[PDB]
Amino acid sequence: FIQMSVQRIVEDAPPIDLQPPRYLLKFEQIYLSKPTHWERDGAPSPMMPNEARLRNLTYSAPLYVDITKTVIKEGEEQLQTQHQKTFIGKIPIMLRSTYCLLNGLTDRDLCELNECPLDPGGYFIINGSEKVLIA
DNA sequence: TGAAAGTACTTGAGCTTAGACA
RNA sequence: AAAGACCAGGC
DNA sequence: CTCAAGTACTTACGCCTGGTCATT
Repeated sequence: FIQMSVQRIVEDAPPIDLQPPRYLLKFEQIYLSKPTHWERDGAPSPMMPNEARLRNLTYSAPLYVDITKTVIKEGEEQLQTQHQKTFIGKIPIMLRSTYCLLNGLTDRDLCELNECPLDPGGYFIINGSEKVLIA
């Protein structure tokens, strides 16, 4: 879903056509970062899953896309403006997936994070509670 | 992705005739 | 906290 | 005007425990 489906969905959306000047919006490519928490002061910092549970936070990662804005002014010169890393929302991250902060960590690393090495993961942390999607 | 059934409504159809006596 | 929904579970 | 043949309502166990969530 993260690697393929999101990119396919954003690229398959029809471009925004507006109109007289014309405006075109195109979404180039998605970007996922590690799950980070934006505090009251706005300073980002990685969110560990245990901190998400205890503080009733949402273990999610921000989503950034590249947006190119094209204006047609009828003067034969269309000005295209590209925006990098445009934040459009946060996607909850399944625990121990590829994009989770627990990915690839050894038993000692997980213990240092107060996470059970035997915990299989595969569930989302929404508002502190642990949610599992059923097929 | 796959009730089931009973009841209260409508709506259409649609059918030889002749006058005298009777 | 109030009733609403949803979910899981016991017999 | 008046008979059979189509379209609408109306309902499907008994409790009991709890946890979560959005509105208020």
